[PDB]
Amino acid sequence: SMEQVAMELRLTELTRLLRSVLDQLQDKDPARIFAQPVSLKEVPDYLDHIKHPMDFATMRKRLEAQGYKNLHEFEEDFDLIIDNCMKYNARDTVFYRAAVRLRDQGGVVLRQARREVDSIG
Repeated sequence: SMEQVAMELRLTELTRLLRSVLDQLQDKDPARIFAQPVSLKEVPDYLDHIKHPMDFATMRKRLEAQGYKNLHEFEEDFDLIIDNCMKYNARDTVFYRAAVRLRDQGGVVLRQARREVDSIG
């Protein structure tokens, strides 16, 4: 149908916008701490601690399959990155501190993204 196409164009354009959002958030992680999944070879107990691992490469795979239906779903995954790190790692660590800085800096990006998603519809 023509409606299904129109819907698919909306999703494509959301995906375009979320790709730019993802790039902007990942720039706030210049150390690449959140770039890839925590290695279960190197942290073998990880899934005992963290039930829903997340990282920027995993988000990008979902994004490129157009697997984010709305900004809320995308934000859920970004918050997992931060929140997982802040639980597994102690406050005095470079990992925790990187997550705080990513959260703080990402907030600004996500605030305007929400306005754009509502604005463009």
